[PDB]
Amino acid sequence: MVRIIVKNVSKVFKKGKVVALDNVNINIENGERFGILGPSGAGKTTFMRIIAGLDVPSTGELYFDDRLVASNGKLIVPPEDRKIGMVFQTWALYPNLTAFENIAFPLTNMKMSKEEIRKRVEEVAKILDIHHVLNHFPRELSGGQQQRVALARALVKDPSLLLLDEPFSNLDARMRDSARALVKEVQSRLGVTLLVVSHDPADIFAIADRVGVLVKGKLVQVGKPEDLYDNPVSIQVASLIGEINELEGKVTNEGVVIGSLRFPVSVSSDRAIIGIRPEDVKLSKDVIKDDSWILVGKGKVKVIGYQGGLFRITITPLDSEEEIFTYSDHPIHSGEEVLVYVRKDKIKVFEK
Repeated sequence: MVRIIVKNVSKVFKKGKVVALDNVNINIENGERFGILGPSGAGKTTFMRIIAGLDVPSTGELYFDDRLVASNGKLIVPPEDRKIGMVFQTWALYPNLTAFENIAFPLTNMKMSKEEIRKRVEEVAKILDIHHVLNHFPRELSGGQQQRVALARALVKDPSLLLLDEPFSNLDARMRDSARALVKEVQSRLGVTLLVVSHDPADIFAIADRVGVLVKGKLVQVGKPEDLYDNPVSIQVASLIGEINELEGKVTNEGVVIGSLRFPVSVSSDRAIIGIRPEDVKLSKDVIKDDSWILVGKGKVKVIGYQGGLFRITITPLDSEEEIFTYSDHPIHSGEEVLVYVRKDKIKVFEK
């Protein structure tokens, strides 16, 4: 319901010495679910605070539709005038207000009578299915209920933009899937534009349709999650979006050579980085007659681990110390030589 134009946005701290965000350009479309993925300190919360209007770009401009909301150190349109709903790191509910009072809070100075407030709150509470615990204080609410109350509070003024800052923390864990589904259900019901920032790729895969990856304040890649996953711009982005094996080798004619292993790819460099995800490696004692799998050579199991009912097998190429791990329900033991197969079109290669 709102289009966000982020234009040449930068943010500095410490008198210009620290650049938290560097020349960020993004156009987020109306109703798009957009995610930002990056490691702690990449500048995620800074970006979010700027979209929220809690801070401003040091240089550059920010537009909501055609409205200039912030510009070069100046807050033009404040948070309360931006039609935003916010769910941050916690459900930051007021501990001493009932769920009803929490949801009613943002309507305090909206020129609404008591009955008008009551009706809006109950209506939103019913849609989020917490109408029945409106008299509970937050502490008496389950995790699922708290989420719903915090969302209700964020949606009580009918925003066109929902902002989520690491809403599924390292808390939850067995409840994260439910919370993700709720967010998505809410977004599709309302058509709101949505921005979620997180360091966890799982949040992004579950919610975002397009994702930007932030590294040290710079947006290094933007695309669909599947696109970052299969076609990462660098090994750092490759590993941020999911598990991957990183190997160093020599660019020798017929591919990249790493000990007894040869990868049918190349780069205009002397040495190269090979990225190959665990699901794209298969170990075998005999030939694989499959045009999907490609033989890259022989290897030897270095060590084996086990978890989630699955074996984690680590091999190295002959005469090499570089390791490749992969998962299987079939264990192969230390010292055993094997054939290493990979999905041809799944090999990633970068200049060293």
